[PDB]
Amino acid sequence: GHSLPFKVVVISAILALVVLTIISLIILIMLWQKKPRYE
Amino acid sequence: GHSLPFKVVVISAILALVVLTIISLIILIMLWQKKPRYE
Repeated sequence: GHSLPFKVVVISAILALVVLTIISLIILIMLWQKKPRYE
Repeated sequence: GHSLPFKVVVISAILALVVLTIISLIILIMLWQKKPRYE
């Protein structure tokens, strides 16, 4: 666009979005076996 | 990047890296104190 190509920007954004779900997944199951959940 | 502006990509990426660390910090302190804190 002005300096760096959108190529690196996109790949970086998408990936960062994926890891957020991964790191969150660990917490979900972790707490799932600690404090019971109410349905 | 053939539709939406490149701006949203950059902001989303940088923001994703910031929150990623925060997600990890919550687990660290959570396990550091084990039991929740009240009052």
